[PDB]
Amino acid sequence: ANSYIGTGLDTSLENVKPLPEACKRNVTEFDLVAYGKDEFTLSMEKRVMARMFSAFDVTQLGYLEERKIEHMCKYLGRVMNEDDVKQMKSEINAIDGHITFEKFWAWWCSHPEVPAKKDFFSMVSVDFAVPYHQQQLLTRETGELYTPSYRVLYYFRDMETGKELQVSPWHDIPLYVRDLVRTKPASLPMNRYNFICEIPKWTRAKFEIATGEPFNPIKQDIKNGVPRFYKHGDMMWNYGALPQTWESTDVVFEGGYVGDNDPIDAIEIGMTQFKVGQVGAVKVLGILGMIDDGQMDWKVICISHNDPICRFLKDIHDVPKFLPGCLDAIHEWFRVYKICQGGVENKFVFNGEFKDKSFAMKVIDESHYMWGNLRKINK
Amino acid sequence: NSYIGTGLDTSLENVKPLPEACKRNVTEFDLVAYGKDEFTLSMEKRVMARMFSAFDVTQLGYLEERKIEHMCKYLGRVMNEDDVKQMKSEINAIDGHITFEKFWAWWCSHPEVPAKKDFFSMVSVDFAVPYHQQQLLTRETGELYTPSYRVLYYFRDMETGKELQVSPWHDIPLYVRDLVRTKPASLPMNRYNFICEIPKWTRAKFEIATGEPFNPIKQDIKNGVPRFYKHGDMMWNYGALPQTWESTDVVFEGGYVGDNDPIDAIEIGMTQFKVGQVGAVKVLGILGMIDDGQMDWKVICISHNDPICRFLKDIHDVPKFLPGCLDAIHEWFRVYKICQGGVENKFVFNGEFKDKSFAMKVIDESHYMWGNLRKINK
Amino acid sequence: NSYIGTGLDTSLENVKPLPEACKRNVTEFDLVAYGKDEFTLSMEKRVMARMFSAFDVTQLGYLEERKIEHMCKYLGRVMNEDDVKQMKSEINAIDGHITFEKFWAWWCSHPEVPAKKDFFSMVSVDFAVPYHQQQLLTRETGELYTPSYRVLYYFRDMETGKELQVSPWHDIPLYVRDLVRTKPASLPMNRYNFICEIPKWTRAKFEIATGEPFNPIKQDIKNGVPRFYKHGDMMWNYGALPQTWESTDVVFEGGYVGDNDPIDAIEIGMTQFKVGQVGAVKVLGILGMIDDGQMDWKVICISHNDPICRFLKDIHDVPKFLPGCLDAIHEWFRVYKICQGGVENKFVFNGEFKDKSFAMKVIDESHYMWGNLRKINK
Amino acid sequence: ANSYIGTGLDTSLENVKPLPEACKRNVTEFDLVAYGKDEFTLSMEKRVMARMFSAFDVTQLGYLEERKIEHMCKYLGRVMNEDDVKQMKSEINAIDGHITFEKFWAWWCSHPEVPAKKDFFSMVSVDFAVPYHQQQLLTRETGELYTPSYRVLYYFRDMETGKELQVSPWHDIPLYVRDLVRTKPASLPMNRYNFICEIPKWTRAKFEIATGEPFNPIKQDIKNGVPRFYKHGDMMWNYGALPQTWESTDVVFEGGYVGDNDPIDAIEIGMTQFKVGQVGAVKVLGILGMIDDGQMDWKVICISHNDPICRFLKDIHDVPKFLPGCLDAIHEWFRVYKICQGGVENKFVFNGEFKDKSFAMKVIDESHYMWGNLRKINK
Ligand SMILES: CCCCn1cc[n+](CC(O)(P(=O)(O)O)P(=O)(O)O)c1
Ligand SMILES: CCCCn1cc[n+](CC(O)(P(=O)(O)O)P(=O)(O)O)c1
Ligand SMILES: CCCCn1cc[n+](CC(O)(P(=O)(O)O)P(=O)(O)O)c1
Ligand SMILES: CCCCn1cc[n+](CC(O)(P(=O)(O)O)P(=O)(O)O)c1
Ligand SMILES: [Mg+2]
Ligand SMILES: [Mg+2]
Ligand SMILES: [Mg+2]
Ligand SMILES: [Mg+2]
Repeated sequence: ANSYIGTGLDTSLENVKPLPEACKRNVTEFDLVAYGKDEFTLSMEKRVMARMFSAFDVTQLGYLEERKIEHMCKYLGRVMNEDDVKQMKSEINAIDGHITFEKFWAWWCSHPEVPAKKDFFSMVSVDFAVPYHQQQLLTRETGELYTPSYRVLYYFRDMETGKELQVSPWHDIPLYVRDLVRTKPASLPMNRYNFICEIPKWTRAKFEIATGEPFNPIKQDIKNGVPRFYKHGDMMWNYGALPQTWESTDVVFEGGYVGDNDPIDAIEIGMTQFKVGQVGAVKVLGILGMIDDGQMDWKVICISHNDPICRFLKDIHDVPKFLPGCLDAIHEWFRVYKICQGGVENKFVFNGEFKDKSFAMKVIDESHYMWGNLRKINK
Repeated sequence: NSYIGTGLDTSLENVKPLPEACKRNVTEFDLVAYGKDEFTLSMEKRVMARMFSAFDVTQLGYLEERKIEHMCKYLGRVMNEDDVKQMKSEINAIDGHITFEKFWAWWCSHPEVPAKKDFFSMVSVDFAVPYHQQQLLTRETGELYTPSYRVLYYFRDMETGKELQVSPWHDIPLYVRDLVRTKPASLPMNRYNFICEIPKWTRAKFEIATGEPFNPIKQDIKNGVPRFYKHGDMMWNYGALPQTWESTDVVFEGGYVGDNDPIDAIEIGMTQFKVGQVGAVKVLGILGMIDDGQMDWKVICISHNDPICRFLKDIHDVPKFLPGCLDAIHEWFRVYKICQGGVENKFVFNGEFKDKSFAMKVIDESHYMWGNLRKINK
Repeated sequence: NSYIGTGLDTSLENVKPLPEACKRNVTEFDLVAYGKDEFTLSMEKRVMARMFSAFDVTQLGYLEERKIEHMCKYLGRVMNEDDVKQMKSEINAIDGHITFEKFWAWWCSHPEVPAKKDFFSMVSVDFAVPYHQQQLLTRETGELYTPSYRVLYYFRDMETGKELQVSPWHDIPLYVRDLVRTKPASLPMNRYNFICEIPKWTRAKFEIATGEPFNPIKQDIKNGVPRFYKHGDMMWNYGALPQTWESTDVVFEGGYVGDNDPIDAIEIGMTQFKVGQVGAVKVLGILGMIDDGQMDWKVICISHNDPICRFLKDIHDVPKFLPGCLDAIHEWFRVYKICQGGVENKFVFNGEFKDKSFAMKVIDESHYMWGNLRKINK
Repeated sequence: ANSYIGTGLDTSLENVKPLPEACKRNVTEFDLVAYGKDEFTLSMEKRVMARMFSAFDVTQLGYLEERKIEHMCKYLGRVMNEDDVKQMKSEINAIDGHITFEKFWAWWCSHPEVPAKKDFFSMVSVDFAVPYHQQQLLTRETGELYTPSYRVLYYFRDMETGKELQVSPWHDIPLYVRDLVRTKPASLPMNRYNFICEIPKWTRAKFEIATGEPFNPIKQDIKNGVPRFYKHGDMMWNYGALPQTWESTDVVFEGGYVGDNDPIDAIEIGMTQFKVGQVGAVKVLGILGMIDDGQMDWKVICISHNDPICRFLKDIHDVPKFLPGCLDAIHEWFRVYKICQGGVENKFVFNGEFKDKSFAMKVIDESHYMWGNLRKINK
């Protein structure tokens, strides 16, 4: 389809006579039609109309029957109704039934058709919709910061009723951000999750999802009325959890390591700091399996979908390409952050390698699968 | 911040600042957070004493076992009955009144449970909204540059895996909405779906076949020959917003009737879409062109995936990042017919590109119109 | 634009608009540029006639062979002597006066030379500024976390290929300048070189050895043990601006003396530099911290290679794109000593980050100071 | 160097006794020093000071000579002068000359040295600078647009003297944008050129560098007083030339194709439109060899250094990755833009493949080499 215009059916390439308006200027007829002046029109359509007439006349005799002429006009985009068929057979003068191209072409060019009437619109849909009222997540701070009263609460504002409910950011904020109708490539896999930030980039004060309290707010880590802070240094990336997940203790991971009874941890390596309790969509890129006291303490490595570089980061191997030093720094921070308190370096499975996204994603599901049961056992 | 607080209501004055701070001339806050040391049992105590005084508003010198209770809950303690009775028993305050020293001494002797914390609040707002996320698909069929070429649309159930054919126009949603929206409440909603009919840098005409079933995208062929913009190539992705209809039974700015088509949008981003390709866009503005005496709106939107989409908030940021773009879109639409013996096209609002709010509103009425067109014909 | 113009001075009124335009109800401009046709010999003529009338200010009805000359040059013609005499001869206007018709007729008969256009104006401003672009290099030597580890700097002649060792501090330029600046005159110059001493996410101390020859970068080792920020890790690239010196023989805002070091800059971009790594930055602001009673400025700059550098114009755009950043830089500098039994550091201008202009000025005086320090010691 | 602190010289790994403060907490001494509290200090330095004393005492006897003690203190960063050497030998009580570590350490810890005096600063440079006055390029429009008077002129404003001169954008604007001292990787090759835009993105009006006129301004293409415009459509990318280049006719390229007597053409595929005559730095990515009337008419494919994606575009193969459709569109535009006027498709060498950057760059040099001679032959 780069030489000459065709029929759109099945034919040979050899015997079709190339528009005489093309051979003359030695330019294919495709180039002539698309990029030439409009003089390769009515006279140009003629030959493309003659070759298509030859394409329905397979028993190449020199004419079609009033039955073929019919679909061909359906083929060429024309809305042939009964009131226009008889008109056709009436106009077309062939008392024997046979119609020659010359006769057909002349008739065609003399009846663009009746565009009037009522221009029809097919309403055929598959009507697939949902009642679900999109909810707006809201986060309100209350209490005084760096004291046992400060909390971060979560709410849904019905974007239809405008009514508000308090939710658990752990149970009610979707782990998977899905789209009713996904328009991104079929070929490109789904990688969009919600991330709840607990410890903001560049800070060292401890906060956590209160798994004990109702609606699981975000509270600060406070022992005997004094707030707690990481002493090794500040968290240099947003650090929080992926909601709707649970590292169950009743379970064994990568050898003989039990979960830590916590929602899975995530580290957001983007350049933008989140506020305590802030939720945002992330892209999972890998996972670091650390052991926290014989417990399997993973760390999902994700990047905010809103980061300048998220698009160039496909898997865990590109992080060193665009964010050199990041992983080794992330590794090292976690490996040694307890030593300043008089503990010892933490250990890792997989020889501390940052396992890729597919590995990370499976881990996330299992974590999600366990949260699901915890929902039913406790209900 | 100066000194550890109780989180309640008091006077700044007489609070005696930890002696380990004054000594060092550092605030208590600085000390606690940035000092490499662990607040000694003796330093917690003073902080704990001051907490007890904040619960003792009537400054009596003790609390009633009911307050010691709230206070213990304040400080994070899981106080059940077997715990409450336990405390009341250890303290042995026959009159009900508990003094700090007695409290402290009890507390320092009972760091409580470790595993009984197995308790996990399950209270949720059980918003069970299951459904089957569908995956849009598109298959080419027929031969290109011929009356047979079509572009079909389907939904793949991302659960059952079953596939059904749909209409790009009636079935692909106009508003890309999230079951739970996590983007800030302050940031208004701006994510619509766009159906590319004619690709950036191309001039071959295509279109959502409103008359055919399922409305595939077919090519513009008249008398067996495909049609092409002769003026030049579209320089941006040109398509439509699904689920919208500019009705003819209606009049828009200037007493101009609609053109019986889904509304047109132009996508200014750098990446070229492929014929029939769908994607999420941000609506920026709108240009009112008069096509054959009818109202032919043109939404100006950018793909949410463009390196600059984020830096474009309304129609006035286009010339800051894409200078020459708006001018060029207008001029191309103002003269693309003259090369075929036609005249300059006219526009409403003196050819200025109205802002996104105005744009969105028009898209809405266009969506409402579509919706009605469904009722009438069903 | 309405109708083809002469590029000179006339009245809009009586100009008779090409008949081929009026016919079509399209401007002449629209027609000429967007009409697919070639302006017929007959259409050029009217345009050419109107040009001749614009040279005929005294509206006489002819021009003198000296004007026909300029006019021919206006219209792009290369009119030399063998050409001038040729024209005067063809026209044969014995009295010197040439009428349009005669002119046109001559013109249409002499499209002139084709290859004689071999003439190429070579007139330049011969600004022959040859030199040897050097390529900075850096070689590690010695063992890391020991008194031997150094980082040396060299220039590779990008012509002769010869390599000489240099001082990162005296030889790497402070201002990255272009022999010929092509960035708009309106956009002021903001490109300085930065020498990373301590990498983003690291806490091991390094420093440009001002006392040693060539000033390599050496590690901070006291009594055989390397030194480390105990407070936390630097969270941004921390280094210095070469060719600057905060002199002690000077007093800055608040009667604070300099600290006898090259000025410090912090690089807020996402990418971590490697120890001793140099790069171009954009200066955004400046933070006056008092270090040991001396003035310890800290330039806030971003690598010119950061995805957001372009969207950061002054110190107030930092919180829009890197929210929490300025706050955090200040707090880290305000307390990094307390963890070692020290006190909060103080700042000038009430700890606000002054803007780039203020910053640049300080860097200048710092550059001037350095320059003087070269004279005194040489 | 991840276990324990070393001497920085040459020794064995086995016999060195690991700090007793380390074995106790089972944390390497490297982790102890860097991430532990400061109690692993004076007592910690002691052993690292004892092992380094053992490193200078190669004939392991139990002491050094007043000559070794000397360089070691030079090694440990101390500025040992004569007035501090005698002090040393005077303090250190060893009338025999031999000095035991215990004696050395005790002396050390009792004399941090004389930081007073005059803190010295090495001024040793290689002083390599240039007199050249950075010039500011300026472009002034004059004349009336779409008439034979409009021109775009170029000027240099001395950024020292503030004096201004008129220049040729063809001869005087550097082809190579070089940096006096290049700080970008040695490993990463130089790819920075100046590009002069003649035809702005999204327009169809013709403009060109007047190779005939003095100072070679930018003028519009005007034949018989009417301006000329591409009739095939608008230029959809900024189209112009690379200054300081010349496709010589006295030369043959890729077979039997002669240059076109023009400064080499470049196509800027960035998302931002340049103004007529606007100059800017670009990154060369490839080259398309088109034949314009038997002449070798190249087209350099470059991207503005200021484009959001320039950094992710390394060579010609990534253009389809990030800017899909671009090259085929660029190819096609050029292949057929003359047909609307009644000409025929243009041909290409290399089977129309877009040759990579290294190929493109060599072509650019040759082009630059030819411009250079044209400078001398004509001078
Ligand atoms: C049973 C005694 C353990 C209580 N405890 C207090 C603080 N930490 C550290 C953590 O809580 P973990 O590393 O998750 O154990 P974090 O997440 O580092 O703040 C442990
Ligand atoms: C008489 C000359 C009209 C020829 N013709 C054929 C197709 N169109 C293009 C449109 O269908 P219309 O110009 O608006 O009707 P669209 O808005 O470009 O999709 C015009
Ligand atoms: C008495 C405790 C001081 C110990 N000490 C050793 C090194 N420094 C860090 C500095 O050298 P300084 O604190 O400014 O002199 P810099 O500004 O961080 O490079 C401090
Ligand atoms: C000798 C007769 C040729 C004169 N002529 C006028 C216009 N063109 C086209 C170009 O000038 P070319 O393709 O460079 O030859 P352009 O760069 O397409 O505008 C040719
Ligand atoms: Mg804890
Ligand atoms: Mg029409
Ligand atoms: Mg100090
Ligand atoms: Mg020409």
